Amino acid sequence: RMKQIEDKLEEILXKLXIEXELARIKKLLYER
Amino acid sequence: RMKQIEDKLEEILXKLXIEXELARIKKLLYER
Amino acid sequence: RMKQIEDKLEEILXKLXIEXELARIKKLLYER
Amino acid sequence: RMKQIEDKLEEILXKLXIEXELARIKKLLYER
Repeated sequence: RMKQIEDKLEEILXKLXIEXELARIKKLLYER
Repeated sequence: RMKQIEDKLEEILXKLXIEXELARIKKLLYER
Repeated sequence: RMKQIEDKLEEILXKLXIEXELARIKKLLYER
Repeated sequence: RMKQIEDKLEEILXKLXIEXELARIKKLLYER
């Protein structure tokens, strides 16, 4: 169970590569 | 404490559906 | 310690109200 | 497992400094 919690944290820390998206959104804004 | 931690992790992985706003922001930028 | 972990999850789930910011960023884009 | 979980939570609360991109996105939008 403690392992499963660790796994879910690793998936969130996966999910937060959001910060890919934000870099791309920033680039689009510089151009437009 | 373990059950409450598991509950919070699932709610965070809820909160990250952020991916609503970001999808809309990306669409708006494609169109501009 | 398990309590401290729960506390940090609650702070992150604080931090993610990011999704305030994203709603505001979306609104600015609709206007510009 | 407890130490590794604590390590991941601090790294996530690192990853959320996202608040780089979002600050820049907000500034760009104010100027447009």
